[PDB]
Amino acid sequence: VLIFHGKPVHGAIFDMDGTMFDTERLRFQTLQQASQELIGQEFSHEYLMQCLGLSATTAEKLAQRLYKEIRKRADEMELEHIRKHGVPIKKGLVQVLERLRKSGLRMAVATSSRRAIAEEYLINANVYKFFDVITCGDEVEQGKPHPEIFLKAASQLHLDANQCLMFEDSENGLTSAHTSKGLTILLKDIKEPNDEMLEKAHFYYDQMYDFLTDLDQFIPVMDMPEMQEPFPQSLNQLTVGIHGFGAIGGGYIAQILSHWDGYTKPKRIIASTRNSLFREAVNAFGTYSIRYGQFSYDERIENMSIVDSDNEQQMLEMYTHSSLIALCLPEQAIESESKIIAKGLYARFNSQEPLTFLIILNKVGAKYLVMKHLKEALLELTNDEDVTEHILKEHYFCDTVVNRMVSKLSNQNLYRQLRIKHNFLEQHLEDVEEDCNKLTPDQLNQASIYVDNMRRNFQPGHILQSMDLILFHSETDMPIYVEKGSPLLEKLRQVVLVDQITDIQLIKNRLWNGVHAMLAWYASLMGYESIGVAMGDHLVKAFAENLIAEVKQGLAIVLPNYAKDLDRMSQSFLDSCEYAFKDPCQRVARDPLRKLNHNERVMASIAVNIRHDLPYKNLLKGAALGYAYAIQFLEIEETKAVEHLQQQIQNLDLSTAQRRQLEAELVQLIQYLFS
Amino acid sequence: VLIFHGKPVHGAIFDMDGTMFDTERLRFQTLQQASQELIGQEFSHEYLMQCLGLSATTAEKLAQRLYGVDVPYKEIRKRADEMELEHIRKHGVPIKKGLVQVLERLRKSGLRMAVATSSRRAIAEEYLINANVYKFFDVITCGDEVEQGKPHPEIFLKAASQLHLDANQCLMFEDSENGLTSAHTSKGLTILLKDIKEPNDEMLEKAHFYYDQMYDFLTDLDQFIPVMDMPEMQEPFPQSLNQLTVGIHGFGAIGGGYIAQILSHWDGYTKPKRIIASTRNSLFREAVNAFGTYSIRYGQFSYDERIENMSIVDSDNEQQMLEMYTHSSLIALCLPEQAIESESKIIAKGLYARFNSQLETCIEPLTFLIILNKVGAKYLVMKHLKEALLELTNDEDVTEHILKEHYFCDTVVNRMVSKLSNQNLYRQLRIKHNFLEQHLEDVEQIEIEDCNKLTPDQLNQASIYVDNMRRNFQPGHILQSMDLILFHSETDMPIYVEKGSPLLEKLRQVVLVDQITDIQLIKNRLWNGVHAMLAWYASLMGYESIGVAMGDHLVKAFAENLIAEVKQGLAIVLPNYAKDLDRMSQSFLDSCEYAFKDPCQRVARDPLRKLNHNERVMASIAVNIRHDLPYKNLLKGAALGYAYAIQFLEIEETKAVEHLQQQIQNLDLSTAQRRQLEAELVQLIQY
Ligand SMILES: NC(=O)C1=CN([C@@H]2O[C@H](COP(=O)(O)OP(=O)(O)OC[C@H]3O[C@@H](n4cnc5c(N)ncnc54)[C@H](OP(=O)(O)O)[C@@H]3O)[C@@H](O)[C@H]2O)C=CC1
Ligand SMILES: NC(=O)C1=CN([C@@H]2O[C@H](COP(=O)(O)OP(=O)(O)OC[C@H]3O[C@@H](n4cnc5c(N)ncnc54)[C@H](OP(=O)(O)O)[C@@H]3O)[C@@H](O)[C@H]2O)C=CC1
Ligand SMILES: O=C(CO)[C@@H](O)[C@H](O)[C@H](O)COP(=O)(O)O
Ligand SMILES: [Cl-]
Ligand SMILES: [Cl-]
Ligand SMILES: [Cl-]
Ligand SMILES: [Cl-]
Ligand SMILES: [Cl-]
Ligand SMILES: [Cl-]
Ligand SMILES: [Cl-]
Ligand SMILES: [K+]
Ligand SMILES: [Mg+2]
Ligand SMILES: [Mg+2]
Repeated sequence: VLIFHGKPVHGAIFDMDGTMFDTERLRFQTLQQASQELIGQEFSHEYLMQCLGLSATTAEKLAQRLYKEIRKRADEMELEHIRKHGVPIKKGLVQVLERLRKSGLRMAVATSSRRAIAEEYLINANVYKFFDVITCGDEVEQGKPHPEIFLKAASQLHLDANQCLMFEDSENGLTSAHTSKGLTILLKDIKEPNDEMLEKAHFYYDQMYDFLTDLDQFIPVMDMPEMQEPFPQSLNQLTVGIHGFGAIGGGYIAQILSHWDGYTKPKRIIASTRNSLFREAVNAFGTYSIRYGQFSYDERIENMSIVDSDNEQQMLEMYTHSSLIALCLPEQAIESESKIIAKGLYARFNSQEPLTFLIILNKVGAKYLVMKHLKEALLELTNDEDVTEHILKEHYFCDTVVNRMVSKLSNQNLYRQLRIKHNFLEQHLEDVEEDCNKLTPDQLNQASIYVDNMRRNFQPGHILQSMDLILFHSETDMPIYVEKGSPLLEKLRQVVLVDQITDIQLIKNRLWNGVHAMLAWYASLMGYESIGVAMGDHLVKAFAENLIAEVKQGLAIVLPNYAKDLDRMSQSFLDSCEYAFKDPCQRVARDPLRKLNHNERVMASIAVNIRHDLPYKNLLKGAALGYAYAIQFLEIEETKAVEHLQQQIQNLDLSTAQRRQLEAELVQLIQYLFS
Repeated sequence: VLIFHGKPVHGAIFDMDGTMFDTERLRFQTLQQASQELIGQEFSHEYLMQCLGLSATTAEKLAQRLYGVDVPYKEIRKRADEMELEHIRKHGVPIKKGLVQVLERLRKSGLRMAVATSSRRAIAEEYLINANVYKFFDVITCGDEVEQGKPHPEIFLKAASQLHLDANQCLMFEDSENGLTSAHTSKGLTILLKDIKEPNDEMLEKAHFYYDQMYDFLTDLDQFIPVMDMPEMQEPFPQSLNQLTVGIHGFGAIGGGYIAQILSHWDGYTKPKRIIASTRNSLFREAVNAFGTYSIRYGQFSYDERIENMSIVDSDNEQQMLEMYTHSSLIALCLPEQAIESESKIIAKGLYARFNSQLETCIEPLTFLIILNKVGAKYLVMKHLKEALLELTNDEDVTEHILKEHYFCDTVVNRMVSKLSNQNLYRQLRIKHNFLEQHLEDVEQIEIEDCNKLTPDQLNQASIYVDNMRRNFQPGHILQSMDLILFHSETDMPIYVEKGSPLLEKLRQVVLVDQITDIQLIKNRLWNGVHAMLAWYASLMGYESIGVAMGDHLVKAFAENLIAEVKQGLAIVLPNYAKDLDRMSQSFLDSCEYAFKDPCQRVARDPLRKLNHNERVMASIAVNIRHDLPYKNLLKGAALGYAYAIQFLEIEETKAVEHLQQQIQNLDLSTAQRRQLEAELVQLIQY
């Protein structure tokens, strides 16, 4: 029992032609072209405008005052257009229908078109499942604008008309809906609403999507998804983007966008990568799976279009058509990719709803860096300060905090997977090598041809029922934390809106990412290649716990308001580390020098503890292990490591006495590790 | 924390070859095949059985003693290794029966799991990926990554330490002597599994638990892991497949639109790898086989439930129908009463073929579910089955053996389902074929770039794989968001089945009962009784369908008030089914709402038989009278029955009055209460 603007709704009856689908425009074209062939000259435009929401029987009566053979030819032309291009579905239909269905409303269709035509489009559009009963032009005795068709629809749902919502495009159908004494809703299609029409209608909207927005405030927002909870079955017409198909982009964001609002799912998810093996593998399979090792669960992500990042046309296609885009690149990529972001947003402006831009980046002040490089890139191309400041203030640029640890598969391990699975496909192909069922011989013979070439195309792909494409190892952490602003994010299930995200990003940097990097450097040098296995060692676990203690003690002084929550945050981190067996130390230890910057997850904590006279013994060891890892494993040269060490210690907000002691204590500890 | 024989288990460490995979028997075969090629004669079974446990050097020296010093053993062994990889890579690694069922139980129990293999990382990983069991393991400790191998405990001690566990917190699975010593010495709970050779007395002394095979450990493990709850609507099926086949004799409305869901859910840990379904409908058969799957539509929630791993066969084809009764662990008979007599011959030939079969699946007894909405349904099947077996075999001993070997289970189903028409299927096949053509116009409209940590030889070979994969898979990309809808079913989940078969004990969508009598009586009075009484009220008020009749507020009011009066009675008679009555009551009212397909006549057939003293209508009236409860709607229902008989069926009023008088006298009521009921009933009929 839905309450739409303080009115109790039990059902929802829809018109098909012009309200659900844009087939009313096509009938205009076909009836004109059909009239030309039969009776030489086209029909009057006023005749067609008066034959909106009228049955072929009712429309025939008007024609005689000025048809069956013309309409038959026009219907044949109309069908052929639908058989090629598909049913032109009004944007927001599938999104509306699902919300009304899950609200528990008894839904139906009341269309002037006959059952043979009505069911053909409803099945093609794939919206026939949403309706309990349908009323056609054949079923009704007295057609529109008589309310019989809408009364019969309400009666078959076992409800009264006044309890049911009624959608319509035409003036005749609106009268048919209004005279029935139901909650009429008018949607503009191919006629400017009259004073007569706008008075009858209880509610009016310019598009179907305008009603969806109004309805959505009465529809409940769904809660955080559970791990193995299915995605929505029904697809909307919205596209979404993933600027960087890597660990977090493919192994987390793709799940968030796949869950969406829980009513509908994006039609297409466009993901960008220069890794050709990953690109060609996904596009070949048609899907890829995220592996959750904890529960040995493979999560199949579908409707994925993997494109080249260098390919300009495909990247512009993302930024023009996508409702929401997620930037999933590291610091190094921000400067170069900002030019492709700028070119995409300028193409969106040149084209005819505001974009929601998620920034996934492990850095304090991540948005400042992205927005700085974007403005510089835009100004260089646009050469106009008026168009740039508009674009920057038009779209929602959102800071995020992602706690989920995700690992990308190596190209050797992806090749190993493809090699093993290709052998099964080859063997499957070697294994691969109607009577009379109350149908006509013509239908039976036609059915045989359909099933034969359907088997021919599908049968090789039967192996995909069991066979998955594993590209990502991810932990089971669901909720993503994002800034307030974007109205879209309010309705997304997996998104949790926060206020002071800067404070959370700081704790995330120092307490999580910092301890993660330092214990990974300690684990790497001890010979461990797995974070999960490394945390099994008493020394590695003790080191991480000692670091956590030193970091939290400093964060408590800088953020006393967050001091209360530090224990559960530090514990939540260790829990995620303890059994991270598939997460390699390599990817956690990557870019040591970047992480050893003066305002980053290591040196920033050391500085805080020095100022407030707090113990930083273990923090200093982690820094030494950072430079030790860089010189030994990555081979950067010692002279570079010192030039970095000396420069960052110079930038630290400390006294000259504290600067030289830190440099002396650190450089001595680095030499101690080597000899 | 899994409790196994009074010991807390936090981990499980498995040996690979001989424990998880049947690779020792494959190495047995390849050695014989390789010998036949080179030296001309096969290495004897007896020699190979003797070589089990011994080193390659000892095995070579033994071969030299038997087949001569110049026997090319190293060449035969190298060839045998090539034949092994060739077979494993194309046909798949042979997995021990029950392994995936065990691994899923240990994983969902929250155990941290590892592999302790003497094999090398490279070949060990490929095998685990090939089998698709790598997903279940956190770490893998290999023979080429330890100083001292088995029987030294290092490999099991290391595997345990990498899982953050002491050895004595882990179950350790092994087949070989040296491996068991390694596992035992480390201090783990040893599980010894017999592979090929009978283990010596010293191995049986060391082992904490011994099993003849994996499935014997699975049977033991089942005692310590729970049977899962009744599945909810839109709840996913298990991802992992077991090695069992199941049958649905009659791919009809209830067979394909309900039983398929129960078998797909299975125990919640795994599901059958194949579901064989029989039908004479060629369109249904070829269509499902072409898609490789079909979907069940649940109108209420607009949810399409995709049934995977289906194989539709011809009911006339013996070789296909015998393959069902030979390979299936559980079969569901989903036929009408009329087809029982004719199909009994195919069942007899099926069960007789199973008796004569020399395969391993046939050794285990069959679980036979009788899906039929008739009292004494099983005893109609068993009667016709006995007749058909005697007719076939002409051996009274073999006939009686087969009848007592297998489990024949009576059932009660509450889900209403309708199968799609061939007219509507052709309509769907035409529109779905249209989308395939549209999809195939886009595919026609490979590039692997610079060395991404790959050699140029394995860059070229990668391009061949993805190109070959794309050419075959791309046409079937449409199947992602495209369903072959063949059934429209209601949301009623639980199937009631007679307790007995051990195979039913873990099936999560099954409700086991010692006697079916109780729930079959509820089905009769609460469901079938109201359905008949409602159908009589609909027909007399000129409604072709129940679904349309519910549009009349009088009809829907009658139904809701009638189920209330019956429920009140059954609550006193069967207070142990209180929850089942409340559930079935609402499940019926939901089904009736939009029951457009099934007509009123079918359900309203034989009113006089259904108005008997011990039947769905009059029995409920008597129960309510004995316990002083309202029976005004049941009384109206009884009147509508005799009214329908006189109007539609054209029965004489004299016969109708003669009937109820005999029935009322048979009811256990007071002499006064008998005369009270008779007077009120005849009044409503004449109206
Ligand atoms: N995965 C995790 O554990 C978490 C990650 N994050 C943060 O999210 C972001 C995601 O990085 P992640 O995905 O983890 O690591 P990845 O290396 O997987 O980054 C993936 C994307 O970055 C692109 N990329 C990498 N280097 C460059 C470059 N030099 N120029 C252009 N594009 C480049 C890759 O392109 P190609 O595909 O061509 O390699 C890929 O598309 C990082 O900032 C990370 O810190 C936050 C918390 C969790
Ligand atoms: N759906 C329901 O309403 C419920 C069903 N049941 C019981 O389940 C049983 C089957 O229901 P349903 O599946 O709807 O019946 P269907 O007729 O829809 O399908 C029955 C199956 O039996 C086969 N079959 C039918 N008649 C014959 C015959 N004369 N000779 C040989 N084979 C035959 C059909 O073969 P083909 O496939 O070639 O037609 C089909 O596979 C019935 O007894 C019903 O009472 C129980 C309660 C609820
Ligand atoms: O953020 C998380 C999740 O807790 C980590 O998985 C980091 O991704 C890792 O510490 C490497 O950090 P970066 O190299 O990606 O900055
Ligand atoms: Cl939409
Ligand atoms: Cl390791
Ligand atoms: Cl570096
Ligand atoms: Cl199995
Ligand atoms: Cl070993
Ligand atoms: Cl039944
Ligand atoms: Cl029954
Ligand atoms: K079992
Ligand atoms: Mg219209
Ligand atoms: Mg072994």
